[PDB]
Amino acid sequence: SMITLQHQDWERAVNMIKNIPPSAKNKYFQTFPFFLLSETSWEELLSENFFYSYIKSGEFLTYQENLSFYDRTIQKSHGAYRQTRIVSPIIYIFLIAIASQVERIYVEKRTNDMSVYFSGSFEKEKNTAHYKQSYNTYMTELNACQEEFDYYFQTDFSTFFHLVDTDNLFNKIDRLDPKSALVYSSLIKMIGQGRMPIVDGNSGLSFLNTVVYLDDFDKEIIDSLKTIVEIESFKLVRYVDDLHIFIKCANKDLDFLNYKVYNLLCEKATKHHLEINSSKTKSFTPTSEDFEQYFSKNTLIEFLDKLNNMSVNADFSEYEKEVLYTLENPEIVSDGSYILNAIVYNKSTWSQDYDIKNKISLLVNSNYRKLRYSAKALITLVLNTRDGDIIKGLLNNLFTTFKNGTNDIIDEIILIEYLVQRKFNHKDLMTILHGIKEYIKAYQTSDFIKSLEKNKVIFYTNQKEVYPLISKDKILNFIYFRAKYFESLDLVLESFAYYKNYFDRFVAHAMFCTGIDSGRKPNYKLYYTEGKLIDGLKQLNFLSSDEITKIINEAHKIRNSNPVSFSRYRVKSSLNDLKIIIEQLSTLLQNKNR
Amino acid sequence: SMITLQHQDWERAVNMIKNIPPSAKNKYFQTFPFFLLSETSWEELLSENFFYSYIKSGEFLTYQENLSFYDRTIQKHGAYRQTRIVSPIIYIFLIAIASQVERIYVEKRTNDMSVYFSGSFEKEKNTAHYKQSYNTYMTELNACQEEFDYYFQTDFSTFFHLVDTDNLFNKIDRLDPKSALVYSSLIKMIGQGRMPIVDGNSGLSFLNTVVYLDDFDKEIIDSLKTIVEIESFKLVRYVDDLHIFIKCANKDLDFLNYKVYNLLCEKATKHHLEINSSKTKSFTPTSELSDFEQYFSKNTLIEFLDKLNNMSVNADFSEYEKEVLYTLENPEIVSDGSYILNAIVYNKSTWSQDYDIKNKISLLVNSNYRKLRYSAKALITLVLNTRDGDIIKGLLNNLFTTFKNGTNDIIDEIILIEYLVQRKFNHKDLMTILGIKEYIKAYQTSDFIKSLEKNKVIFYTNQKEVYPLISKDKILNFIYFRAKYFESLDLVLESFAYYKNYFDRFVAHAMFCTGIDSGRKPNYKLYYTEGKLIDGLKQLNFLSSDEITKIINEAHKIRNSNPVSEDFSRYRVKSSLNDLKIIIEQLSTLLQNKNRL
DNA sequence: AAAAAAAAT
DNA sequence: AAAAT
Ligand SMILES: [Mg+2]
Repeated sequence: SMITLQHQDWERAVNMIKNIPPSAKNKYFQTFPFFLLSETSWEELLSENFFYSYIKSGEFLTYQENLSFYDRTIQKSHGAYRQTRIVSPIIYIFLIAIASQVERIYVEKRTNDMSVYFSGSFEKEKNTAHYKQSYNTYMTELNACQEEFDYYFQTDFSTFFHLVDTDNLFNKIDRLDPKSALVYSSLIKMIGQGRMPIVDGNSGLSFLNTVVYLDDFDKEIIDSLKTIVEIESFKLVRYVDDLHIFIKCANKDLDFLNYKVYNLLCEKATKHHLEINSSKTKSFTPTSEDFEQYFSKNTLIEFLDKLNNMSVNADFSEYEKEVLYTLENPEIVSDGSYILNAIVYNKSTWSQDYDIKNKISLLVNSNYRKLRYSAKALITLVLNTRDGDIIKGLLNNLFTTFKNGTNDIIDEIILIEYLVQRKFNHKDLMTILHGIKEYIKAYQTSDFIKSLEKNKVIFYTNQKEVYPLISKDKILNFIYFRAKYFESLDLVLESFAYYKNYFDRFVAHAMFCTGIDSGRKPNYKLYYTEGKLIDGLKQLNFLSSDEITKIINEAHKIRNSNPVSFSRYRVKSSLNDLKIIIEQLSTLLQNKNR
Repeated sequence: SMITLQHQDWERAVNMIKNIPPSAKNKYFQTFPFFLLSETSWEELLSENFFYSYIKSGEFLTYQENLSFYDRTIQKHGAYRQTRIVSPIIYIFLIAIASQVERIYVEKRTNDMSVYFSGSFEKEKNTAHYKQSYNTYMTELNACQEEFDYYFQTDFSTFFHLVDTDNLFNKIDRLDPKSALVYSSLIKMIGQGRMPIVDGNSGLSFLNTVVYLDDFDKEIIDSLKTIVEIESFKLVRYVDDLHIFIKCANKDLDFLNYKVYNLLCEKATKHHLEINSSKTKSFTPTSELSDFEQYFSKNTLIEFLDKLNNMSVNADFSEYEKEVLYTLENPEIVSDGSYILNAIVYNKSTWSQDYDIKNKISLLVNSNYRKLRYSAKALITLVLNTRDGDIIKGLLNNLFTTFKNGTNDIIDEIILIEYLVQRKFNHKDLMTILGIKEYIKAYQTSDFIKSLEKNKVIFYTNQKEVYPLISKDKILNFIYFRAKYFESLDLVLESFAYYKNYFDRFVAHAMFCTGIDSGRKPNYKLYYTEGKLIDGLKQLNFLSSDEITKIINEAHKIRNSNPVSEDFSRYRVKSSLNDLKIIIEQLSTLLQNKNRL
């Protein structure tokens, strides 16, 4: 009733993550907690008992573990900062479940003149939350368009996710229930502190931003391209924000087509609040544009030498020009980054050469900061040496900088990349363990389904019987979620209005628990007035009658002046008073004795 | 008081706009309305009665003229800046918001830094134009050149569109949360949910530069002081543009470039700022910072118009800048042809009247006027500098042909609006040409203060007297403003809940106004429920008695299931809001009828 | 050199 | 298994 999500969507979401090969779940930070999941813990996820009582009831949006998010900076391919947000494993499923419901009820506007792919696939019998299957199919079609058509146009959007209007995204889904779209958009915006976050690899946000949000824009490009008579045929292929425009035309019309198509892209992008990446956009280009023999171990030695002699103050431009180009073989068709990844993932024994392992040791001990140019590949290169003195040396060099206080964001990314590749080893964690450190201790060492059932609160009535009405309340769970949603954005007016409703209803629940109100269902409406609140709270024998009248009278003075239904400090002070009462009214209920 | 804005803040906002020179007022779209304002209209804007009865009461947020915003694309490297055109009253309010913030905000940055924005709040130099601050900014850049050794330039990409308006107003500690709600929601209403770009507005320029960037700017100041290789440093800022002047030894330049640049990238990411990489240059020596007919002549302009006419319209901005704009450059002066072209159209107006020059300009506007899109503002001035009727009217006729044929695109709109602004909205051109055009008719043609009072709704009671309680209702006005704010964002649940509250209070006023309800104040509380609300609408005898029952029944059905107060879709909610809106239109029309019943 | 103004954002 | 946005 509150979330229109069906169990089939949550099931689909859980199945896409489970379908990821176990040898792939533990290569990423965000998918590692699912790698530690037992088979019995999986069965609980797809079980409808866990869905209707914890997911659909909104109970999961009432625990601080599911409303807490963390910052994590990852490295861009060419040396930029991609700021991401880390969410709890439960929230990671919910984002995919939302996309599962949207895929069922959204009617696409783009025609079959264009193929679309994202970091996932809802294709039947091939559901997966990973990018390999979709990206491989994406690159296979780019080759098909490479042979069929003559020229291609490539465009891209800058800061795509951060410029997405989350409210506008959910508004273009007609058959989406507005009461449910309010819950979805609030959670997503809460992850991004008001804007569309970057949950790296999350197919939920990938599908929503590529298939739904870009639908209107892609449709106008398709329709306008048909009016151009100079184009014989065309085909569009898109991966998230990357777009390829293959066409068939005469060479004599290439100039006018470049003028027509580029102005068509700019006009429509500005129309839909999209910013075209001028750097990553090229004009109409012709479609044409033993491994130990192409790249030997000597070519790898020159890489470490040019890198070990390069100063640590060199930017990415100096690293990519000298060091990375050393790997490119004239006869081979690959960049310096692609060849480097092929060595660490296939020629793993090369790091055990006497010369290579020694040149590697010089890198880690001289300055580990040189690892920042390719953190994933270079750390794998270090770990491929299989030498404990080097592996423990890189960790201790990181530990010394974190011990002093000079640890910036570069020391962080190297540390997190190191801890993920070593599978969050217990000995490494005992030496390191703030912010992201809390998520590592919380979900990266245990089964979060087993820890979910242990840390569950339980209320006991006067007859020492379990009270299950609070957690199953589809009104209390969502009013509390909205009160926390506005609190994270520091919007104290709307946050007080919602929490005051949660306060009156939770008080009405503690009455049915102690047997004071002995009706069919709890009397929620009775405690909306001031006279019934301070009288019932005093009847609970858990607070002083002088303080109770001091808090609710002040809180009533705020509700009668709240323009949502007096400084931020005054509102936050009365809200903190309402929270302390709840924390004591809660601890009073779990005590079966008296 | 639903906004804590003071009269001094509004007075300041109107003064800095008035302080703009007239010959600069008539140069921009947003400020041209004020160029037509009579002196009595200026007196009214500063008058105490106008502020308390129209601004601080929220009455201005209940007229469609102040809640209607239109898109407009201005020219950048040949990119698109999507702007949002606001009403003249709204243009002042954003500036008045900045005035209250300037009085109560405490800057965290120190005097190691100099911050400028598009305007000024200086004691004796209040101005809403950018020429004053930009000249002071250019002067400080020259002083910093003569004293420091190297400078580091930085810039933010999509700076305005990446700002979080809610977080911005949250760094203003002394701003009350209730006024911050109105200020934030109105700004987000203009930008359709995000921070907009109102062309040249000092109010948004001040907030995003002085307040939003404060946390980032102080972090750089504190971190630069810890670098022992930096002897001294001074920081200069203009909106998002930033210069880091330092004094140091040449031997530490490599370490300082790596230290300063990475610190910039780290803290910018921390505050959700996207650093522009194309405009960020490393530590460059200060010496590299940027009689007329002796260098540039009429022949230089003849060579410019020649290559422009030989270049095909299919050419892009790079081919224009490299092949055409280069002919204006001189190998003795460091200057882009853009700055040279601006000097010719603005200081050599008579050059466009030369015989040879005027013929190639006519050839430029008769072959394909879409070649003007490369330098829309400058090349239009070049055409208007010819003072030729057949040439200037020829450009208007070609634009009218592409608009009558229905084949006009965004490029033709940019040339058309810039042409209409540069020709000062000529009467003959307006009759030939005519959403953005509606703003032209409503504001760019006459005194908008005089038109404001001639189009004010007047409500008559049953005794044929004026009913003045609706306009002065601070509660009704702001509730209506929130309903139209959520409606603009297409958020049906919040828009219905606020409009229903506005609907209940408006009917309560119509009940007192028509004499059905007696006493001192209208009985607002009695019309909050289904039953009494239907009876009051039946009593007025202006709608079908059955349709009132169906509309209110469905309206209260939606209210009882609204989670912000299933089977309720977006369409169903929007239909009930429309029926509620339709009833108000009939109720309002009936109220401005003196001799009725 | 002046529709003492446009050109920066 | 990693190497994509
Ligand atoms: Mg609300």
